[PDB]
Amino acid sequence: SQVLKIRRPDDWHLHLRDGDMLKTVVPYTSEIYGRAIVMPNLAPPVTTVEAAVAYRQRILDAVPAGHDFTPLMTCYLTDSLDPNELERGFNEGVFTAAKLYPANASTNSSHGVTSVDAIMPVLERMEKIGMPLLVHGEVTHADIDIFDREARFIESVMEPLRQRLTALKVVFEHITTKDAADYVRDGNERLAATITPQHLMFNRNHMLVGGVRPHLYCLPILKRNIHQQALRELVASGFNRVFLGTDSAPHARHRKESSCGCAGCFNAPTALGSYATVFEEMNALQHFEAFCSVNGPQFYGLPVNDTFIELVREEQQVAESIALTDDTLVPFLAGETVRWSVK
Amino acid sequence: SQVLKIRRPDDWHLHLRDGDMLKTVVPYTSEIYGRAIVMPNLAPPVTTVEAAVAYRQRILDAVPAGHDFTPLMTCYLTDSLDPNELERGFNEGVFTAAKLYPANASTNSSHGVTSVDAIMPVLERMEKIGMPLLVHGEVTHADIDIFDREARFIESVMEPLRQRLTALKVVFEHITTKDAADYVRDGNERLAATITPQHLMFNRNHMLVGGVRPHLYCLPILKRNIHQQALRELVASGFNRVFLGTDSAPHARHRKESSCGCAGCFNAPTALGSYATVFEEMNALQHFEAFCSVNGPQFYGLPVNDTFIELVREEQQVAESIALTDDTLVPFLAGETVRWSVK
Ligand SMILES: O=C(O)c1[nH]c(=O)[nH]c(=O)c1F
Ligand SMILES: O=C(O)c1[nH]c(=O)[nH]c(=O)c1F
Ligand SMILES: [Zn+2]
Ligand SMILES: [Zn+2]
Ligand SMILES: [Zn+2]
Ligand SMILES: [Zn+2]
Repeated sequence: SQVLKIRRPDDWHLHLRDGDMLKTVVPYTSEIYGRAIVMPNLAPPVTTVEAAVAYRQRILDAVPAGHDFTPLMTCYLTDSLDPNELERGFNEGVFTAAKLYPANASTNSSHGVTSVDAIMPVLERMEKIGMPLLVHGEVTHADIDIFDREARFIESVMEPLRQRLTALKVVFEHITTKDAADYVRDGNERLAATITPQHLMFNRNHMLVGGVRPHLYCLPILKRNIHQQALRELVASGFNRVFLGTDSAPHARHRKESSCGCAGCFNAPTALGSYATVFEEMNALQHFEAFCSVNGPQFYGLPVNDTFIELVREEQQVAESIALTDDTLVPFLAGETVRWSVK
Repeated sequence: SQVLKIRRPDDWHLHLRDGDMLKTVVPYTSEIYGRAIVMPNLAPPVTTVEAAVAYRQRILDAVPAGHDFTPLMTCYLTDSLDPNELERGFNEGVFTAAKLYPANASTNSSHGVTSVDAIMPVLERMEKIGMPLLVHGEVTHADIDIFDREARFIESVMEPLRQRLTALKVVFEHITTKDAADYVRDGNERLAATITPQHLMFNRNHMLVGGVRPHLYCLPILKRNIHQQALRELVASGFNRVFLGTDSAPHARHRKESSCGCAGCFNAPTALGSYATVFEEMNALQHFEAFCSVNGPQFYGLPVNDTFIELVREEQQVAESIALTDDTLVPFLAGETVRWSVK
């Protein structure tokens, strides 16, 4: 059966949580990936260098002996955030990028953004020092339909921003529409994107047809088929400014399977093999390593990993659940068979 | 505060299940409604007069003393179903209508329909004897997107059927699109429809924005806002061939809140007040009684109820759950406040 040797990949979009879950989930990433963009959306969020330095250490405490893993920390953008604070953390090599979560006028200034025009100063600073901006591209006005929120973000926020700040390096994170696929495809060298395994593998029918399936519920939300196909074609194309970001967003089973299930997929354990399946299905394994291992590093301006991992096309059963201190974690594709696996 | 006196209403679309749940759920309907269309989608489904007569009796056993309730039984249409069997049950007054669930070529002939062209004989018989056809209007081919399935059904099944059988009386059950709203609005006297409280009250954003909410997950699936508004306008219009059908589809909480939650809303307990809210919100309480109490009877060709119930605009808390032999039932709008209630 078939062996596939690639560079040690990176995860350029990851939530590792905190506390007893941070311990549970880090091994699934640190065992396979060399570096990962850790998100700042904790409670409270990571908006200072002290919080970031501290959190980074907590991650390192969770890393198994022998694992060579490096968490690349990011900063949660808020209205109250001081440009000097972000500038300092970037200079000291604490922050790699800053993350912009959807704007909302009601949002408390300590916990997020009211509008993009409000945080212009820090965005202008990010431009000067050449710091990458990571973007959750969704407009969250109540009137806007959930399946339109990514598309709307491009018109009314993204394009105007990138025109205003021509020199800003922007990662359009976890794109899920043909709209975004095109936007990035036709954009310049300062615009890139990450794509999750679930957004390539499935569409909204998988989440809803024959029952509601909360473990495929995340954001941005699985769109219809024509959008799915767009993403698979973009990565298969060989376009060199898409790269691996899992958006591994683990929630306890009781939280996912409730009257109001949380958004997020714990895919870290199965993502790499899952990607490797989609690239094989698209007859595009020649562009696989690049997507994993090169394109992200090349965009962020970091050295590429110097070690290699192997994948094997031996079919493997995914775990039904992972034990947590309380409750469990249902992984992405739990109990399912996968075509590819790490040796 | 405000009192609203109307005729004793009917529910022209209802699932009452069987066994220990049938006992749990009948009181919620029998206490308020005079008559109700009970669906045949049991396991095994109701496809004989013996099964129907028997099931009818089981329902009557579940009805509290003093409640004047009459279950109007229906037949599940299958390929193997004998026209003479349906003709006999209709003549004997066992069957009121026959229900057509979505076609599917793989479906076992004892449990459903492969295609509409296959069951033409029984449909032609239904036409002759003037028996109403009830329709779940969705095409269930895998390729078709879930939010397009009702719209597709109109083009490729409904219109061709109604042209083929010009004299057939068809209830387009629980319509959920502007497409269906228009179709029925502009149709003839032999075409009517039911509409649920959830399809008037909410749209898909309510189910998905800020978490996945399985207790609003049913079929047909909540569409986007422009479809919601269409339904509210149609009922508010005063159009006299829409009428109350709850599609009360109760599932145990552990079944709704799982890795694969079932489709259905247990709305029977809160539906009437919920409808009364939407008609008030649409400034259309003059057409409320009709929708509840007259239009259905008028379409089915039955006498209208001769007793009256009162509603009051005293705000009332909905139960968080109802106790089942095992597990519980989370009702529609559980723990919520409602504006209208029965006295
Ligand atoms: O971390 C999460 O809970 C999470 N899950 C998501 O599916 N999307 C997000 O944008 C996010 F922040
Ligand atoms: O009875 C059910 O489970 C059910 N629930 C639904 O939401 N739609 C149906 O068509 C149906 F048969
Ligand atoms: Zn995100
Ligand atoms: Zn994320
Ligand atoms: Zn139905
Ligand atoms: Zn039904």
